[PDB]
Amino acid sequence: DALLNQFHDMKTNIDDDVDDILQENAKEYVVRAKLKAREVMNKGYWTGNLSR
DNA sequence: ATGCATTTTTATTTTT
Repeated sequence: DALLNQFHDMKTNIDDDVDDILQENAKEYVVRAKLKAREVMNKGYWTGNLSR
């Protein structure tokens, strides 16, 4: 009977739920790329300035 | 990050 509260909460909060998941995946993208760089760039001149 | 092009130093061949 109080279902309007559930729809109101969905309207209000899901903006931040999407923003959080985007932020988490963005951080994970950088972490994984920083690993993958050294995973393949190993012809032996590595300073790692790319990964910095 | 990986590589190529130019400059410099060197040991050897040759001329004087």
